[PDB]
Amino acid sequence: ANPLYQKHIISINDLSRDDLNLVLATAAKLKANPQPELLKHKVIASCFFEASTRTRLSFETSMHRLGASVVGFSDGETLADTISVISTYVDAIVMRHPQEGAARLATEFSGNVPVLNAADASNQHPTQTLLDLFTIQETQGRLDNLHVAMVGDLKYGRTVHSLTQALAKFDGNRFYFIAPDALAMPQYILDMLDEKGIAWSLHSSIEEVMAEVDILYMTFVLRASDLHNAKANMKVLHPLPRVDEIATDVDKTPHAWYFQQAGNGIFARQALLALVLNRDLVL
Amino acid sequence: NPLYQKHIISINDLSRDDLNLVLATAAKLKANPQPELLKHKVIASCFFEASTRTRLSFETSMHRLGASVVGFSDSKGETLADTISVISTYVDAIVMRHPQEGAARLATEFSGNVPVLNAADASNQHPTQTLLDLFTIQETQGRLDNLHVAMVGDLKYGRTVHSLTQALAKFDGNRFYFIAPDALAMPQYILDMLDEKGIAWSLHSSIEEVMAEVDILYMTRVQKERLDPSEYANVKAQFVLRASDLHNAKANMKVLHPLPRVDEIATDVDKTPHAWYFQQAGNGIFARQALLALVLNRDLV
Amino acid sequence: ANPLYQKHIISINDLSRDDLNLVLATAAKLKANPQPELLKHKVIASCFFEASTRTRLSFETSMHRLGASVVGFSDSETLADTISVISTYVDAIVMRHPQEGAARLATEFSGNVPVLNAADASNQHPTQTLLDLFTIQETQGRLDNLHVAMVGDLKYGRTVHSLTQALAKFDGNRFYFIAPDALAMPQYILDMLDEKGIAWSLHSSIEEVMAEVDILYMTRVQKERLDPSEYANVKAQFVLRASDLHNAKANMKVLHPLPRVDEIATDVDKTPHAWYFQQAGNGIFARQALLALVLNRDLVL
Repeated sequence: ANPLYQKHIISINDLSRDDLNLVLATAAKLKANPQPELLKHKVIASCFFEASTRTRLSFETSMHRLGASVVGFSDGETLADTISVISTYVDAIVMRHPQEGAARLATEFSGNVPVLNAADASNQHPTQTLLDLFTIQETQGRLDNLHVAMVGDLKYGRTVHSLTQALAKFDGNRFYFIAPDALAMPQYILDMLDEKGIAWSLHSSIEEVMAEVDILYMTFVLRASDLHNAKANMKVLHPLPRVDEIATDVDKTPHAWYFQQAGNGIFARQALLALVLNRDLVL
Repeated sequence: NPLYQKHIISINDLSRDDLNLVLATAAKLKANPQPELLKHKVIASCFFEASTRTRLSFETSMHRLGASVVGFSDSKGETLADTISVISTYVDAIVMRHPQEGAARLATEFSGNVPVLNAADASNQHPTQTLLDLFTIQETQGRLDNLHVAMVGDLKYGRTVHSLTQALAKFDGNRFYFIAPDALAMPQYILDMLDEKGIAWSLHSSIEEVMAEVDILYMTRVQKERLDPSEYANVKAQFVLRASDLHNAKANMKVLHPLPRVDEIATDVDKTPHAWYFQQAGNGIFARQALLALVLNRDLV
Repeated sequence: ANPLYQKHIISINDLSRDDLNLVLATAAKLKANPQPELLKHKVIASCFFEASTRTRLSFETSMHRLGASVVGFSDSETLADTISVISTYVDAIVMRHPQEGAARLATEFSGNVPVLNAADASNQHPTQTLLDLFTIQETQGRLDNLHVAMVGDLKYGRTVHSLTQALAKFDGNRFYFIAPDALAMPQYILDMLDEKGIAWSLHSSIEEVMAEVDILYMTRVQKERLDPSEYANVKAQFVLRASDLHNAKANMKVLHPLPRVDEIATDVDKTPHAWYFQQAGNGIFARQALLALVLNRDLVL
């Protein structure tokens, strides 16, 4: 069947791998052959209770690229009543809310209208994880047997958490965690990896791993000089926004891939909307 | 149609025939959507006063008819007349909600052939709110005649009750039940209008008195700032609807509420078959669609 | 294949006389024969870092009139990164930013995505100059050999600067600068005009030029920009009344970039010379023409 048809996407953990591969294949096919009229008569609510211009513009561009119309707001009465009302207007609800659990709460009152969570919180940012994995698969050719380093604040970086857990669903990956000692990756994730035969290590500098990595996911400030011995296929990724952790001289190098990654956000979210609102895989 | 390029500023600008046409068009668009009726139209959603509820509903109506939307959600030597003079050269219709009463009517004076639709939901003129109320009543009851309709809450300042009672009074055989604190009773001119047309009505102090007789239960809030705290403590639990209160309700009965609600309807009502306020809000889509369709498209489908 | 394709439009001075004539002919062609699906499947970003309901509504209506989709914000991370990201989503960026360099800077990071400036900076309001030029050409039949008076604050009115510079690219225009001495047209513009042997003169009242002018371009005088000792130099001579038009030529048109305050009395509005609202409306076709030329290589209509 189509396993995502009219399913809620509130958390990345609600997706089996089979689901992940399906979303990725649809993302790639829509990237190759766009379906600008697939959702021609659908209306989608873009409800950003908490403002986030980048993510809203990406989501809404995805909607328009699929031919859907958009109503919405950025920034009283209970959230449940707001959702109970809106779900009578629209065909899907894309929502970002400052409170964790708000998206699931909306699913309790949205009826048959799917909710897609665009939050950045701990629970999930499923479309961000999907666009990360999609960028990795596009640039490396696969999601198995990869070398992935994660740099920066790994205790509060929720996208490294989700991305590590999703990558652990594929075989033969090796992880390198480079962070100050005060902000190490949580043990529950390291234990998740330990229980599988997945190899991981800690490092205090990127120079230790620079020659072996296929993906460098940023959150020490990275300069172009540091990339002297990188693999030709190596890509620097970043969920964005960045401040200083990537210096601007990285931008002109071939390894800089954070903006292309953001651009792939369009095809991840197009794939999610298409799969959730379209029965038939006429993609 | 009789409404082509008509302004919709007040429900009173509509004859009984105009009103029947709007309601019939709403029913037709709910049953058989016309998603490209307004394909090449551009509509301005001008919310000088913010209202997420109404804007999302109105803009959804616009998109369900295939129209494009430009607009603003809130807010120099700029003037309302000049602003309308400019905007009416861009777009094919102007949907506007403005904090001053009379502003939409004033705008029709500078819009030329561009129709203006008043998007207010609660002041002295909220035509699309009354239209969606009437549409919900007719859809769930089969008619707008010979009905038992109860109005509950602050009936002195609940203006949607004022509009709804006046609209229902244009039909035959309706009977009204007014449940309010004595300081918040229906305006005298409306009761006099009901007597002047020979419409039967009665006053009551609680929902228990009438629950078994009513086909429509239209709820309103009672704000504490309307009353002495004395009276409010004394009377507050008296105008709150809970599931328990519906034990002897007629099977056909529907609970309506213009929304938003606070406490005046407990959440245990949502789960009963009589809760219909969200469906009412949803019918707002088709009332507003019907207005846009009749105002911007000449020939009927 | 057209010369503006995928070009950034940041300043009016980036366009030759021939370019302007092409843009204006395109605007006229789109006004006469609408192309509602010319930009179908295009997605355009409307980025108003600084609010401007006027210009935003005009620009976005243009986008929708050509069939484009619109994503954006009206506001009130670095700009380069913001553009680097957004230019991966959309096919063009329409931009208004309070800082003078922001639109050029964005062009450095937008890749192949064209940037169109919607600012009101010094030389950074190209679509305002384009709609001015288009309105002048439409009502007078030409952009050559005109008598053009500019009234009001010519020192800080940046759109009179743009317009004077653009008309100076045509032959035989004659200029009338009517302003307080403290707010006179800047010397560098007069020097540019002297260098192209273009004739201009200063005058103290609208009545002096009324009988000769084809265009009366009005702006407001904000007396705050003056010394109190100069308040008396701003009396009635920079405000147009209907009475003032007794000896005006039949073809004369009164223009104004808007908003207006008192410098054009409302009794001018019903006269045939009032043309500021039609001008604002022509903004649609100037902006449509720019978007069409920038986003479509082969423009067949």
